[PDB]
Amino acid sequence: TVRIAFVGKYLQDAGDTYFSVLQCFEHCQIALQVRLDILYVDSEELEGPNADEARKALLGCDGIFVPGGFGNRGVDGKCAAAQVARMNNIPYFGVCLGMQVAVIELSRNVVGWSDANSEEFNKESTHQVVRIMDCDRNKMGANMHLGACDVYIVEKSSIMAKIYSKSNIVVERHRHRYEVNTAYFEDLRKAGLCISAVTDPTFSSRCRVEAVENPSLRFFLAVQFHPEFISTPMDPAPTYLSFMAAAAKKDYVWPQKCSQRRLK
Ligand SMILES: [Cl-]
Ligand SMILES: [Cl-]
Repeated sequence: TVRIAFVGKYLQDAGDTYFSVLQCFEHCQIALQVRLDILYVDSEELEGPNADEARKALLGCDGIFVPGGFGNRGVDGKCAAAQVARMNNIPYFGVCLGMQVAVIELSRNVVGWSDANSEEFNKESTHQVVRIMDCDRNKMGANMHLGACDVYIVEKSSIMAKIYSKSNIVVERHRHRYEVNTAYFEDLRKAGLCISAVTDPTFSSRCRVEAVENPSLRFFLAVQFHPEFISTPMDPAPTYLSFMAAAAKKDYVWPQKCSQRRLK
């Protein structure tokens, strides 16, 4: 059995929020032939004076997963999940908010910006490592990115390159508003983060980060897109599949060519 820490809420109070996420995990479970055992962890237990108690629970897991979530509930705990993963070489997979907390985590604990945050959770931060792009913004509000988008895999040695069968461009679907702040790419890179996929291969101020990795570690990957929006039992999301593979301590044969479901 493969123990995965699922960092968000208890089953009781999740509703149907993780319906598609759990479907994807199930596609993967079948493709890999592994007994998945998800630990549903309340992210708020990973913050405060007692958090070492919750951290211990994560250390006994084979993988640590942070899904998309809503509001600012448990952001510091989700960052703390990413920290445990990074410091202990426990496979990590983050989706949307899961990628944002990997960035915030790294900014606080390695870059040394104690006040690093997303603009979403702390408008007063002097290190808004995640923020709304200027081109998306109004005086009244900002774009809600939904739908399909070209994703450029820009690091040939990355997890992304591998799991998408060396395709240079793939197509994934979105639901987000805030992007990684392009002004801090150097600092993130210096701190060990690889920007492995982007919307714009020239890395301008309009370059939207689609995937980050930490190649010092066995498996540390976080994506902006929601991979669970494209997954079937026969064609599971490669991102989720590779995470579960790493957690199970198993290999997997990637196809010679990326499935057409994720190509233009
Ligand atoms: Cl949560
Ligand atoms: Cl891998």
